[PDB]
Amino acid sequence: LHKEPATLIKAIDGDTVKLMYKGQPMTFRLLLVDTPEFNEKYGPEASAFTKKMVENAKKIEVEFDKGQRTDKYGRGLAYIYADGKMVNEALERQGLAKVAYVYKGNNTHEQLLRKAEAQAKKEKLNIWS
Ligand SMILES: Cc1cn([C@H]2C[C@H](OP(=O)(O)O)[C@@H](COP(=O)(O)O)O2)c(=O)[nH]c1=O
Ligand SMILES: [Ca+2]
Repeated sequence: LHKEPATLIKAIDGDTVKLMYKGQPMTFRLLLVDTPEFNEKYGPEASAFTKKMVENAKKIEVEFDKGQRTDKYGRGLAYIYADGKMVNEALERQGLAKVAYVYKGNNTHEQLLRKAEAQAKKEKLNIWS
């Protein structure tokens, strides 16, 4: 997989962000994770966490997997990096997402993310508290 440039347009919630990619605005949905909706427990904390990560980043990059690059809603599906750190993994390591929506052929980082979720669960963090 490879990283490609993008710039932030707007934070949305824990697992979606509006980015400019190849010069076009698109909403990205983070692969392999599910954050609570803003209206649910830990929703506001997830949204805040992702917002801080992406707003503070000097460099945002998008990494598509081997499969589908847009979902049925027209959202890009990617792993998102902020100054080299993967947002998807950071959410899992903090207990602010669950690994989910693991579809065959778009699951390159599944085991990296499950390892982070295991460590969050051992620490009883946030969702696992
Ligand atoms: C993460 C992801 C979601 N989706 C679709 C599945 C779910 O469809 P349904 O809307 O029919 O439940 C929806 C969940 O995204 P959200 O968690 O953002 O609601 O997005 C994909 O198709 N591929 C993906 O990789
Ligand atoms: Ca969600």
